[PDB]
Amino acid sequence: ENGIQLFSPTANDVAVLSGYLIKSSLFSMPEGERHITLTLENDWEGQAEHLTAKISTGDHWLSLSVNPNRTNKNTIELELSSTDDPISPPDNLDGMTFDIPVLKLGTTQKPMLPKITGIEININGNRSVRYASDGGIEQTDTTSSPFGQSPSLGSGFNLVAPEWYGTENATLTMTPQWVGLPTSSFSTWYDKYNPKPASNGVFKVQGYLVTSQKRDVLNDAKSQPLFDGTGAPQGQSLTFILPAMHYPLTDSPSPNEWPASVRIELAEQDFMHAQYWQNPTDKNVPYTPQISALQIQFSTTAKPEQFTVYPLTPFGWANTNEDPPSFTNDALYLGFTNVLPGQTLSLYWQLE
Amino acid sequence: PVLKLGTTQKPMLPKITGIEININGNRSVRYASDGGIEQTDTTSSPFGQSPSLGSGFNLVAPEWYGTENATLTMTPQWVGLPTSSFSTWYDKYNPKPASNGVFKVQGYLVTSQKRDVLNDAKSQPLFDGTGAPQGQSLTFILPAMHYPLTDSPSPNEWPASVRIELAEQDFMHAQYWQNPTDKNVPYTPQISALQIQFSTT
Repeated sequence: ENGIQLFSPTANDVAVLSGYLIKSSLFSMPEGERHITLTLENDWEGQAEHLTAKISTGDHWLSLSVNPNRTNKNTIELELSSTDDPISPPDNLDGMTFDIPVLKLGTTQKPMLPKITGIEININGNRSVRYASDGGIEQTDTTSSPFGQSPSLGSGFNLVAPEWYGTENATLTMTPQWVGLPTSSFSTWYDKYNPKPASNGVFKVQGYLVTSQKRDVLNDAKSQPLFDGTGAPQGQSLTFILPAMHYPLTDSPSPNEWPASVRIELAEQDFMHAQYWQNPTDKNVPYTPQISALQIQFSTTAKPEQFTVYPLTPFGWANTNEDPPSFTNDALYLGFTNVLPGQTLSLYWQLE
Repeated sequence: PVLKLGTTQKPMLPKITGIEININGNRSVRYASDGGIEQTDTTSSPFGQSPSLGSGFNLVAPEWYGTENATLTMTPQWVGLPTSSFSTWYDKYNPKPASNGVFKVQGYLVTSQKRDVLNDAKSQPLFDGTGAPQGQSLTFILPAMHYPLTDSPSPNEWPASVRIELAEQDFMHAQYWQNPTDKNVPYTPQISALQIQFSTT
């Protein structure tokens, strides 16, 4: 009611942030520990603590813990914990409304950041993975038998996740927590079976991309060993590379109903359940694969057409490939709502 | 919640500097084995009907979340134990399990990211005594558990859970099935109730 002195300090003096607004569809990131790596065009030397990175989640600005190491001098690493709110496209978040989430990154009183040119995505966590074997649908966080109680060649399970849809040339990593493994080598355990399975690792798996039209072979038809080691078998991770997966998202819990899914199958040698039933004497009980949990890690790289960068201005963002206006003088802004172009703006100032 | 404490017409209380918390009772503990979810106040088989190495169950409780360096105590009420030592009962099994207590357990903190080993990877004996086996309590120390609270009955869906697993020696169900003669039926761990006690500072 008393008015305000022009260009005078107030209680809400917000420092001007200079940076970029990144708009990408790969920032869905439902839950888990989330890592985002940004590749800048030029080597940038600056303080890590001076940065300010926030992600849009509905109507909230969630902060990101910047990596203080700042190694390689050319990338920025942002982390999100599993406790954090799931990331959602912004909706009336300080004015902007976008169909996919945005990343706001900028700094102040220091050399500016170069334009962002590459985005890398890494997630670990199985809490949003649809997993189901031939027997049915089982939770990846509970006990399950991935290959059934009597596995044979071609038996296996299927997986799908909303994050994988829309990506290309991605990487998927799986680590199963085995339970009830023999205390000795499988060759020692399967001593009397013919042929005797020496050199633990003969159990191989294959990855398939299953659609309603056809099946495709992943990892160039190579097979990976489930177990390794000369002594007792040791569980090891499994890695697959997915092709361009551009399919609509569904909500069916079973991955089979999805238009595309990832299927893992036994490849070379069975655990000899048929042999044991053939001659059930002088042999140990054949090992039935049992899993208590299955850890899932996902990684992908953003293509140039999957993200957009906007330069930052004190009250908005400029268009792409446009240099933001430079600050040389103090500026005052006025806004009018219900006026039309070509009309006359008539104002009265009361000043001293 | 707040605590109101005071007195009158007497010397005043000094300022409170430390709080210790102790609860006993399993009526608010989510307990589930590999087979499924069972009530801790009813009959259950903690390690299933055919236990092996690594088999076990999981537990969680809202009181444990938000604490740090806490203490958890469990006392299972065993049923159908042999009237003699397990060495006597498992006389013909090779190797013969002398010195009852070879059945050991391990505690894990299970999250969606990884598993962590509790009690510095030590193992505790389920039973003790030279005669008939005697049930004994099990103690674990938990790390800083700062996770949000959920409502799912199954402890697996929770962000963090406490998992107990068999460590050293099985009850020899595989040996019995391989040569089922001149041997007694192997003991299947059965529990009528499981008492739970919690402590923290």
